[PDB]
Amino acid sequence: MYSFPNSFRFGWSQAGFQSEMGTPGSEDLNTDWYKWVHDPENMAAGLVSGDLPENGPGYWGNYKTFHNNAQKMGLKIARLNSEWSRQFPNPLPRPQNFDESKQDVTEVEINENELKRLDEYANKDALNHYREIFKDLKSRGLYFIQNMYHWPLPLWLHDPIRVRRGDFTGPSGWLSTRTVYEFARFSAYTAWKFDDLVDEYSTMNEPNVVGGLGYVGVKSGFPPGYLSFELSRRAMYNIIQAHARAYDGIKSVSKKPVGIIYANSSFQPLTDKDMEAVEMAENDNRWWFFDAIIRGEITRGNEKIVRDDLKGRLDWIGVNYYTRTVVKRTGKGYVSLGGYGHGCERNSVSLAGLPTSDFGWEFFPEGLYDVLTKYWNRYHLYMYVTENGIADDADYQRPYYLVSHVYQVHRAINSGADVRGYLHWSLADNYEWASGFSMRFGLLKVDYNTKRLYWRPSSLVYREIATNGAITDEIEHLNSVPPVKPLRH
Amino acid sequence: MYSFPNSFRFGWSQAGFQSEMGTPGSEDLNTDWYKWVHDPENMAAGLVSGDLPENGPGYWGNYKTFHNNAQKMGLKIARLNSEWSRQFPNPLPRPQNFDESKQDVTEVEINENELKRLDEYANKDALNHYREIFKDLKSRGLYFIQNMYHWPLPLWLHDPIRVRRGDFTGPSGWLSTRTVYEFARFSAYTAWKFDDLVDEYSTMNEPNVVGGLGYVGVKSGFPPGYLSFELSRRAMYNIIQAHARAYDGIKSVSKKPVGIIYANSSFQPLTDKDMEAVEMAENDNRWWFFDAIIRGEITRGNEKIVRDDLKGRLDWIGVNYYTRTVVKRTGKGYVSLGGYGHGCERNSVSLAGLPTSDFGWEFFPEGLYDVLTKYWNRYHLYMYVTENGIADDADYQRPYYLVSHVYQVHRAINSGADVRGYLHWSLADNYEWASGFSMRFGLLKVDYNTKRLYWRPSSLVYREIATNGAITDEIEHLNSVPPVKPLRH
Amino acid sequence: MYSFPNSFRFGWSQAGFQSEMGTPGSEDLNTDWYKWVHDPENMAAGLVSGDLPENGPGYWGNYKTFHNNAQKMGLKIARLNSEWSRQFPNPLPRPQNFDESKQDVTEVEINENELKRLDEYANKDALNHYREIFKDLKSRGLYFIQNMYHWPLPLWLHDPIRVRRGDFTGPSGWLSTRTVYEFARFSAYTAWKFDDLVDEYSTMNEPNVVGGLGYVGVKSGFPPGYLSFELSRRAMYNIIQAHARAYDGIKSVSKKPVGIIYANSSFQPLTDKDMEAVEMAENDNRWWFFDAIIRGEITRGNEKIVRDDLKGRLDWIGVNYYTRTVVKRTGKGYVSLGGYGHGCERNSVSLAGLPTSDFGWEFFPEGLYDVLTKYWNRYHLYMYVTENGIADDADYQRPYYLVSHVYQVHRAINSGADVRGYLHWSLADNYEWASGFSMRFGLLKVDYNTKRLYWRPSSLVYREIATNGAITDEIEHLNSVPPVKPLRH
Amino acid sequence: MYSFPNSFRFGWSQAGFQSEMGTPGSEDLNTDWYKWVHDPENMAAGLVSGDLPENGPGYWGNYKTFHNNAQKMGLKIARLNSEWSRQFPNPLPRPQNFDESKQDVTEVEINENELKRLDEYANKDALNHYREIFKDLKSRGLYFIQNMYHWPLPLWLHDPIRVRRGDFTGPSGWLSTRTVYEFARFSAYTAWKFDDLVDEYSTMNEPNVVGGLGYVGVKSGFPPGYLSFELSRRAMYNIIQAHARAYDGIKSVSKKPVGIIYANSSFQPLTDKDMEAVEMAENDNRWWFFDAIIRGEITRGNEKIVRDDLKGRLDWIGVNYYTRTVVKRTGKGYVSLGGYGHGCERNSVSLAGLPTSDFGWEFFPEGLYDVLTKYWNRYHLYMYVTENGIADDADYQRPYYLVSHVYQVHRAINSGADVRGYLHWSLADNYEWASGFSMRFGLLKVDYNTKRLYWRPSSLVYREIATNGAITDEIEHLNSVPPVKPLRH
Repeated sequence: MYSFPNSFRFGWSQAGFQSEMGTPGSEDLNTDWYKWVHDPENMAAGLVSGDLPENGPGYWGNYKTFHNNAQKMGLKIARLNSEWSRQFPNPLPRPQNFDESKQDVTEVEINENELKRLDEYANKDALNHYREIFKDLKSRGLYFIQNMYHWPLPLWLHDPIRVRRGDFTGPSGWLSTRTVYEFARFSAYTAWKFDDLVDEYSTMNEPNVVGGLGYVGVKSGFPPGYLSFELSRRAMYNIIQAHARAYDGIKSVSKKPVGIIYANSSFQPLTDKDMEAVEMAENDNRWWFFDAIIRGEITRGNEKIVRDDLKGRLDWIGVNYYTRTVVKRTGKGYVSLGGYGHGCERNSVSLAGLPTSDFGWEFFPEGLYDVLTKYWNRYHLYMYVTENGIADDADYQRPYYLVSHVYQVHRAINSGADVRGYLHWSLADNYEWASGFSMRFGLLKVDYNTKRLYWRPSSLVYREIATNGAITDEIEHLNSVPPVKPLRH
Repeated sequence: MYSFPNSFRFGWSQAGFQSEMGTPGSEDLNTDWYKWVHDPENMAAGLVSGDLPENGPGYWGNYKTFHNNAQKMGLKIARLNSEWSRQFPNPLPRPQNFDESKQDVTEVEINENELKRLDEYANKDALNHYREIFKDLKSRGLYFIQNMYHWPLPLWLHDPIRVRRGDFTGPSGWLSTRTVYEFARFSAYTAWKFDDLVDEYSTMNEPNVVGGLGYVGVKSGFPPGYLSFELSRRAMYNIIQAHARAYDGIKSVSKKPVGIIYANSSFQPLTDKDMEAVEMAENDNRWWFFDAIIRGEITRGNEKIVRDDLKGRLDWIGVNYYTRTVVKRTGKGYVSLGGYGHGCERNSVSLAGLPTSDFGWEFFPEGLYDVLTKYWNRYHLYMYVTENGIADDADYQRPYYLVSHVYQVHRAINSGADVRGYLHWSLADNYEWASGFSMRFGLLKVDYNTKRLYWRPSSLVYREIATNGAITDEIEHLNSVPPVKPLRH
Repeated sequence: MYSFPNSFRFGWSQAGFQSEMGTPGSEDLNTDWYKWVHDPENMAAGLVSGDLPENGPGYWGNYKTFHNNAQKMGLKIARLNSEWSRQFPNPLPRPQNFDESKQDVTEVEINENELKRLDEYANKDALNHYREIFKDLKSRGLYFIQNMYHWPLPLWLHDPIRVRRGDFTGPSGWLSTRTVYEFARFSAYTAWKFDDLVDEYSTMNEPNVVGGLGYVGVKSGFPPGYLSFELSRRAMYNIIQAHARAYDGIKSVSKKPVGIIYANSSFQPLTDKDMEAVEMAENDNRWWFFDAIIRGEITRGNEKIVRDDLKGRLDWIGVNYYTRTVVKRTGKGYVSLGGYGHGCERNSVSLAGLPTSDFGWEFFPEGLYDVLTKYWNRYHLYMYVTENGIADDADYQRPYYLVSHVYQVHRAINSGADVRGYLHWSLADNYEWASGFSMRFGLLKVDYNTKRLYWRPSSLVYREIATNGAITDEIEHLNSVPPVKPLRH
Repeated sequence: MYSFPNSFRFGWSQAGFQSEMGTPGSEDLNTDWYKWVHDPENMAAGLVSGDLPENGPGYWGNYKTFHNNAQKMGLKIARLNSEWSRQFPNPLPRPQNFDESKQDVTEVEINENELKRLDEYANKDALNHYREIFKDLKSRGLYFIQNMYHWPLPLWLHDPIRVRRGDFTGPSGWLSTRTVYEFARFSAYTAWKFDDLVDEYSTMNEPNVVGGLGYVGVKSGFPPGYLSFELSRRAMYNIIQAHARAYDGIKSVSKKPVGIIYANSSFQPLTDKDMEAVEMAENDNRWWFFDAIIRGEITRGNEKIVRDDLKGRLDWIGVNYYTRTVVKRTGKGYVSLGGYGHGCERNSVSLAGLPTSDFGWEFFPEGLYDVLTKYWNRYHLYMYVTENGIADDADYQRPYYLVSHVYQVHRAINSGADVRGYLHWSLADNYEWASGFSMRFGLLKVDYNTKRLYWRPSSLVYREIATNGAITDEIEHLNSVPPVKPLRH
């Protein structure tokens, strides 16, 4: 049988922007993302689906129903985030004792007096409502991982349209150290007010996707959608500093563990002679970032420095895994291959013959074992599988996907990796950014009209796993690939 | 919400030949079906799959595991049958006072003395084992419907190969009134020995398929596989008498309800101008048979008669429903159309765009409401949905199929139809006659190697229904058609 | 480039029963096949499609249109057959000096006097019409291969329904040596009257399918449809004698070449360790038959004899190839595998990923090279590819199928095999026996309403090949597998 | 039968950038498009396929082979374009007495002296080579339509990367009246040097796609890929002036007809109550542009004006049609619907059940009739179907697509529309802009390795049409929808 450690917890992850809106009074118009998906030109260009967040699941108002269902499903841990924009919707006076021309931000002064003054600008209603949501979460015995940032930035810090047009004279988001500075303070502020409810903290969610899709993969429809290798590096550099500064800010107010959540992929060799391509890919997509916030090894400009203000700023690693990424060696570097991992046809099969989701992502459980063990053997920091799921409205593949990946986590634990939990990507369907509501990742189906929640069969399977703290014998057969004969090719 | 009457029971149906064998010591070689699927010529011709019953689920030895799982699933009723061949594997002496040339069998003398003498020929081991299986079933609080016949006939009463070759000088099964005579006695015998364990009786299962596929739809690979419209009528005539005589035999020993289980289909009009074709189909496939055993109206030779010995021989009706049958008025009468109901492509879509099972059967829940109400408004006899299910190894459609048809039963009850239960076709996969083991109808998947049982997600859904005696709000969304976009076309 | 020998001819094959009827006055009701496809029970059982020959292409009346199109397509050879039933629709007096109980038919006396008397029973109208059709064929410069038999037998020699019912007291077709006797005389008669128009003769078409599907593969819907391994052997034994006797009969009246047309398949090993299974399959499906009519080695009863009256009765071999047959070694024998060759899903892909036709036959050109070379290396008799084609109404695969197989014939010639021609299976769509008109093999599409013919693109491709006597550079790319991405899976 | 007017010509269209390169010495690196598809960031973002023009069909060196094949196919007309960049690869001195700040360009002085001086900057080698290509075209009796511009702009007039980055201080292509000015001169220059070879002129190809995809549909990967409704209008305004000025320039040197080629779509109503949506779409996508260059009615800034310098600048209309565009009325205006026309899944079926191409475009022949008649009834200017084709490497649908649309042209002529020719989009496969070489529109398949050309079956069908100047009876059946059952869904 496949039983998990006694302290191991099964739960779910969720994002504010993707799930909060939907109920009357929940509208939040002050984020770059909100403006971004409402933009006429982005819609016309098809960069965004046309669906609007205002028509979401309504977690902001129906959180009790969400939590109650999670409880009935036997979940014991949850990771959510606070929307910076709801806390500080209005512009903060330009901070002094700060030079924006300075490339590095080695420290941000945070003390009670600063927090007290910052508190005067905060939206108490939003702050109080969050406390209510989290109190309900905790009163139900659920372990709580508080994440500080999940993509949207308050508009007074980033006007995505301005930047998309090539105008860099306004709020430029992660392109400005002003954002780094304010994020550190913001993180400290939240921890200062919610520490009594939080068990573990996370500074941000998938920072690599933010800078990657925002400035390079512009067809993905992510803000500011300005194509530039150089600005992408600047964004990633600043987000790395932001993390470190946020880590110190939180630690000034709390003793709780502080980690980060990253977007992962299992790099697989097309051929047995592509092993070196894998390592290269792992360095460019994984190691460089973590060696920076753990080893303090970073590269600003064209020199390989080691910043002490960055070294050791991490207590745990949040692993977000969905599928693999096949690569091939090409003289100089390497290349990712279409028809595998994230680059497949929707509701079809990959070049390898494995079923793909409604999003066109290939079914590849083993990849999760690879990533977990890889992270463990390199840094030996404990971790949580903070995200794992599948866009599958019909629920044809989710049962197999759920059981298979949970099994891989079990396998990684037996190899010695310290994995303390598994959080399925979402309890209920939500807003899939540029893709809209059509991509449904929930264990619970959402009727966007009534906002009513339904239990997909896989949620009943998950209840068995959470409830028994193991993959029971009766559902072991689901640790396999969804049969492709009955599915679309 | 969709709640069922307090006395309403949810369970499953199962056949001896399809599920019993598989464990050591369970072999039963004395049936026409056993010889039929082992026949070299039938295999060569592809009339039978090649799979053998001896390699089945092993219910004969693992019944306790079956029953325990049904209990855990919240099931409260079960319908099984005893294999005539196991009870009387050896030839019984030709009955005296019996004229096989006589066309009608208006009565069979059954009294304790006859039963006592019959008992001397019975296989006590098989009889005792059945009692153990049924005692275990009852000790678990499950209501029990005892069916007397489910297709296989003991070899001493029918050599299928002989008949298939055109030789009618040997045991000819339902072509001989000798079979009718012995069946009545057999039924009385079983009721005489198991009445203390039985709640309700059924004489036979799908007699229409036996005579229909056996003598007309010969490509189906059913014994004796001899093509003849005339012999098909003779077979159906005798099976009708057998039912009536078996009904009287059982009633001589019991006061319990005695019904019959029939293979049904919902006849749908291709066009709004095919209404008359539907009625014609219903008369030729349904009404003629039941008007015979209920109204006593039958037609022998070419004369329309009314036999008093046939009138009123039925207490309840067992409805076996899987899909619809579309018909059109044509040159002469009417015609069934391929590309609909049972005549579709496997793992595809029908001409109407509805998903088809691994068996090529079209998804059509409404048809069940049609059949139930049709039966009710004509005879007003209470009934059980004795069979409903789908060949779906992957379990992609079963969740939708299960909830949708259960909903239709609820809808029929609200129309006033007296339906007392729903028995899903099989708890676990089994031997699908000429098709072999490839067609898996179970809520539980069977590993034919280890004989181990696994819970498909739909069995977890069924547990919710059985346990709550209703389609709970959380799974209501399953009362819909399986999305076809992700499925094969 | 791929050019063929100067004397090599490109043309087509066609059958009387499949193409003749369709025009007024062409009805031929005196064959076992005609009665067979009109039989009410066969239709009800689904053994036959329900389509009727009377509604065919109408070659009997529109032959000139057929021939003219073949001419425009550059074809220079044609193989057709005369329908025995049209010549002798009425029963002939039983032979005086013939003992039907005798197992062997080592000789049939044929002399001018016999022919003169036989001629008195012949239908001169049918005979004269055939002469007109063939004269038109020859006047157009087309080489002519005259085939004597293509399945249907006159009713006075075979009542298929009687036999199907197990009654062997009437005309039993190939189960009677009377049929063998009459066939020899018939063949001699036709050669005696058409020798001036014929270039080369063929005794029969696919005798192996006749005996194989008629008495073993009964689900195929071929007469008499009586399942019996033993009677299948008797049928094949008699058909073998019939061939030999027909060969001698023709040779008594002609000096022209006399061969036979056989149904072939390329036996492929599932694994590299199934080589012995291939040889076994080749012996049971090919060699046994030809070693009989060439080497005179046959097996009657259970002894391996060598009949001198059978030895050397063959001048050339007609190869009918459509697809492969994958086999695996099992126990002491072997087994054909579904999902390959003829046993695939319609309009899909095989287990090997190769596209399948409207008939469910797998695309496998190489198999033709295998069969041609196999035959050559064993007997060294020259041959014609008398049949090759595909059921493809849309014409999506025919272009690739045509060019690919023609290429394989070129490849076999370069290996040294003496192949003198390629006859595509049919100029125009026709009646596919039990399958009806739905399976369209024509280069020309037939509108069964108007009987009008249309040129599918592949017929334009074929014109290039015939016209240039080679696969021109411009169409070489068609020597490949039809792309499967755009096709159905 | 469907015969065309005696003067009606069948041929093909082709673009320089898409077909010229491929042979050694044919490289043209001086265009915005060349730089655009070689850009590292565009490749990384996936805006461009990664395929490079340098690896094309090689028309620049193999034109004789192209022309010879067109001749063999019976084609009698061809429309090609000269690449501005090849003629004037180097920067021309700024125009004195020209004010770039001026919004309108009502006239450009063109006289022999100006042309003489311009000629000194021209690349004689390229000019001479073009003359050779065109002389070969004419010596084969092919009617010749000379198009002046087909998207790529010389780099000294447009640096797409600069603009994409938001920098508008450099060569801005159609955003600068300098480009308009130079285009008029360029057009006059070419006509001045090639008039003896030209039969009819076209100023530009699909100007609407240039401005539309270049500044609005940025996900299409077209230069400069800068999202801006406003700059899109400016670009279209300038391109409209450019046309008018080019028309006058050419007319100063020639008496030949001068038209324009536009990208068309047939706007279809989703419902019978969406008729007004169609008209609105037609105004926004068609009428506004043509009323400008024909009626002189244009709107600069926001002022609706009527410029006499624009009025009457058109002799004929080039219709480029591929598929429909379904629209629905929506309160204010209207909306195009995905799942129809250009917005479908690749190698699938549309929401209407019609087959889609390798490019995801829906099969809709009728739309061509709609567009032709619409244009005729409004302006009564004769036209040519300058483009019609399908991305179909396998050639499964092209035969039906070709015959069906040609039939629609015949139908439009019988309605009274003056259509003088049909030019299938490309003789051979070529570079599909941002999509690369994967989208193959050719009647002839190109092996990009050997640069060898192959005849797809549809080219044989086209030869029948061109050769007979009509859809012959034998191929009439192709005037239908490609069967979807065998195709992918």
